[PDB]
Amino acid sequence: RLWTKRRHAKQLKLEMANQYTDGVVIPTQDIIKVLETLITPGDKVVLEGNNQKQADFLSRSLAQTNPDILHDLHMIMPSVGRSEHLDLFEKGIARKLDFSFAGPQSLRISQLIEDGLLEIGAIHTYIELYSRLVVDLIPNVVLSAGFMADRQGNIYTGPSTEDSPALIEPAAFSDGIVIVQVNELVDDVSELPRVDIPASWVDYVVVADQPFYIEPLFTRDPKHIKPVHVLMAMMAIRGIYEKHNVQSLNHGIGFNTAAIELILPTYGESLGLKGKICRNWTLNPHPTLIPAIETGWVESVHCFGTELGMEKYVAARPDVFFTGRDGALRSNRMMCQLAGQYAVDLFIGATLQVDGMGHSSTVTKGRLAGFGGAPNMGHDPRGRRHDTPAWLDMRLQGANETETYLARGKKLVVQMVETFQEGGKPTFVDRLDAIDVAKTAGLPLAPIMIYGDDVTHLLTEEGIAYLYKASSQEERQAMIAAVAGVTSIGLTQDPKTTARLRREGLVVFPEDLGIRRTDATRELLAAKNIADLVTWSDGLYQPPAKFR
Amino acid sequence: LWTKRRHAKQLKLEMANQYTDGVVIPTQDIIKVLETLITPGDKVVLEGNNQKQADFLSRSLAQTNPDILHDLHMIMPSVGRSEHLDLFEKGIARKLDFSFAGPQSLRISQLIEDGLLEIGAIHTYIELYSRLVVDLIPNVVLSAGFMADRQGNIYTGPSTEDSPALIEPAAFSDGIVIVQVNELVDDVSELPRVDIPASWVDYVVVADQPFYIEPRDPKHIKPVHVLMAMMAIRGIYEKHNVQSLNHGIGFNTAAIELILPTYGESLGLKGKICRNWTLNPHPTLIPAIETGWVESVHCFGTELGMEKYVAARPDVFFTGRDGALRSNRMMCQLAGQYAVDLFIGATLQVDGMGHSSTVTKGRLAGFGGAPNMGHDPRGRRHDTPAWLDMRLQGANETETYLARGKKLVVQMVETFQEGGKPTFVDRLDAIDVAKTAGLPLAPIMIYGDDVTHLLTEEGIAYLYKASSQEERQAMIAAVAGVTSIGLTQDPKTTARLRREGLVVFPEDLGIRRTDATRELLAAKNIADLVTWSDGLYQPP
Repeated sequence: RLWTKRRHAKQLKLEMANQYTDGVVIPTQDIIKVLETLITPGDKVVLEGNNQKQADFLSRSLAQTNPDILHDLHMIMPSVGRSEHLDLFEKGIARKLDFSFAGPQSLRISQLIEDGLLEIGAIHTYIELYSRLVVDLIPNVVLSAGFMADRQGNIYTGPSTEDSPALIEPAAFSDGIVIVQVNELVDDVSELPRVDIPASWVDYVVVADQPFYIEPLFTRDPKHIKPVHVLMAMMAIRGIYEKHNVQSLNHGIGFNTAAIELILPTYGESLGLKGKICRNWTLNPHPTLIPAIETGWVESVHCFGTELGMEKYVAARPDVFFTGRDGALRSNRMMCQLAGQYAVDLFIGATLQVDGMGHSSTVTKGRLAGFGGAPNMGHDPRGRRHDTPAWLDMRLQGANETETYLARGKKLVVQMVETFQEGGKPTFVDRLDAIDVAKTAGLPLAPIMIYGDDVTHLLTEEGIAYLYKASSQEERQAMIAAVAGVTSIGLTQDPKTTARLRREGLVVFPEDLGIRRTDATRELLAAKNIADLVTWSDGLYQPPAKFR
Repeated sequence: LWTKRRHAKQLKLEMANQYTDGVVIPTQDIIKVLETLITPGDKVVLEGNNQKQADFLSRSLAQTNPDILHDLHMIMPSVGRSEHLDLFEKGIARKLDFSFAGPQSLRISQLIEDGLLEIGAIHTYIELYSRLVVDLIPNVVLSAGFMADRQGNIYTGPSTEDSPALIEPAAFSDGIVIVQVNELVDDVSELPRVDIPASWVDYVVVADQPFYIEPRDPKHIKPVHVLMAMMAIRGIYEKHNVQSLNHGIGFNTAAIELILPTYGESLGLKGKICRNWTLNPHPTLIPAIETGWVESVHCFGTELGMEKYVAARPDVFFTGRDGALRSNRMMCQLAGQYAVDLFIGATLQVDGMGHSSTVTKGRLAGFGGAPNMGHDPRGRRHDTPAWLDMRLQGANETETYLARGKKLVVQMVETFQEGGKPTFVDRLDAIDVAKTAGLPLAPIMIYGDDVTHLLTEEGIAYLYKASSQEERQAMIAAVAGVTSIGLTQDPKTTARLRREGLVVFPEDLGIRRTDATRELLAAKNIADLVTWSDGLYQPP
């Protein structure tokens, strides 16, 4: 009894809850009473809360429990998006929050902090948060979702496996309590397409009142891609991917990177680059990647999650994707994020604000955004030792042989951003909003998505600053200024300095890459709209209601 | 035209099935089955874990016909067994990507020189696992477990280690997964638990003998280890309020573990430092667990003789509902990078900039976990007190908010090795080894810019506070003894660094070298560890 306290405490709760269940199976109607039996005040409760898949029956039910029974819950959530997630704090059920992602436009978290109802632990990147689950955030309860369970608690999670294995294992092996909502219940393990979570990791399953919630978050409609996106995509391909021989990469989702994916088979083909760049991906199944897959550019994709409407296409492309012997995608957000850090040449994405040092954040005044995967994808991995050509291309040059052998490569981290945001606010600012948000919210650090010293390339509609080559912080600032347009930073640019930086190859304008702005048009896109993606997929892609 | 992998695999399963009972390969026919499932040029993952070896599969693979199996590309976390390198000598394998080398390091270099082994790269463990879904997608995985049922469900138990991270990439890309098991049972209910589900596994085989594992006797801890351990606890753990950590294995860190309950207790620090660990179940941690210092341990693997003690301490360790430890090397290394305050370890050589390696001339040693453990993780954003304590105050409030914390990375090394060779050198052996083996970088375990603390028997250099690269070098020289690096120190500079608190000798911390003896250890030998463990630890 000196060393079995966790085991004994869990056994008493299971014993009390079992009077309401049929073995592992909680009757759907009895979920609230069972939550009030299995959860204890002060518990660390992981709630999915995945970036895409939401255990929304469990989260809606948790928000209906009695706060005189369940209070001071410490929520651990990779992604905070559902309204009932924040209702937990308003209602006095939850008090503490550790998370990774939240929407950039919402004022709700900031307002709950100001009202004293929400206490932030810290904002994390995804796999950083998973890692704390075996150290100092060991979870007492995990609330997760899957497609199907048998009556032993074996779970099929399929294309939407996502975070679930990384969240469940820490609890399953520390006498935490694991509850999985499923869309369907079957009797025997042989009916499941496969077992993604073994029965011995699961304490209870419950059939959800309706299938688990999930939005199409990794689809960009080609019809909204503009010439400026195409121009920036051309410069990315010619001035970064080709220049450094990028074989493997992740794209942060947006119209800027969708244009890249959609002009590989046209502009990339015109440069003779098929099979020479962009072969291996860590990426969700972007519908905008379909033409690049169909024309043979894309050799492999490992996925953080699914994308709605892409499941049958993915199942019909098993040479490219990771699929089970049952046929369906197996995403794995922990494994994919790990590869995104250690195994790929390049990350490219966007941000809302960038200061004169290159520090980048999407937090703005009153809106405590979360990081998601961006910090893990957008840094130089200093534990990395294996060489690839792009990573070596970042290493110190001009040194003697000895010092060159002691220098190391760097991962490419590209900030690809227009000089002004949607709404007319400047991207480039003298001072990040994040600093004052840190003061207002009581955080010790400004919430920074990507630190300036981790950026190797700054790409705007004006050109590319090759920041990895800046010789001083003063030079770095002049190269940012050269591609910052008519923002406050851009208006400071010295024409003689900009000419010098272009002559030395530290800044490239479109003309320096052989690109005429009039060639950057929507006619370059392999697909102009969603219907075009369906055609490209041979009818396999089935657009969800958002894009129908 | 999009099912090529699926079709290729199916044809091989059909031929191999002529020799199997469903999933179960007969033990005597393993070689014929390997020659059927594996094809020349295949990328073959072979365990090969830091501890657990699928040595029946590796011995059998080394006995296959090189006219059938040649040009294999071996992907191996650890190259530990002699028959691993026999693969290259016999012309079965040609390319190698690996992380840890150990005693085969001398033979690795010899086979490179002979033209029989082509090195891809040396990796840290989780870096190698990450490539399995990008550019080293495996065609075959050869793994080991304790038990399988006749469906191919696997129990890996305390020795789970790398296996889930190795198997999943093949299981979901029409690779072929073969698992040797110590025992075969009929039904899944006869497994303690399922660690690897049957749909990830193509074949199992009962090994001819249990899978191979290899085993720090406290009797070999010296007074100088106790001295450095006292300085680590007083001058680093207490100073920075270290709550969570990893110890690189050695007598140096074993001394730390064993004087926490004595010296650390004398400092009043129980419960204030070293609560949460990413660590194997070191026998030398038993006293710190029994006396209440250790609140949690997550493990890369197990340790021999420690299974019954771990199962008897489920409040501390991660154990299944069946009762047994679940190690997870990928998960533990990830927490080692992102979730703990501190890493502390050693290397064989350190240069004047703090660059550190264990590669020496003619011995291509591996990295194992040390690069992943021994760097500042620049994707990390969450604060803890020790991580914040590394942040350099800015010129004002704004610049401090833009500054970031750092993970503590301690090099804990004696200035000379046993036998007389210096630890600190003007030039790492690793540079010429890179030239000899054809590597583009000197294989460096820990780069000097990642080091926050250099701890020697001469004291501690607080390198995280260094104002410049020149000051960093003077701080390294101050604690490098009479090595070539130490002889460069300017006495007026060393005196200033000590007065400013940037360098601390034992006297500056109030530690007398004559108090640093084996008498401070909580256990002096193996028998004491057994007693501390209430008889649960069973040494080999």
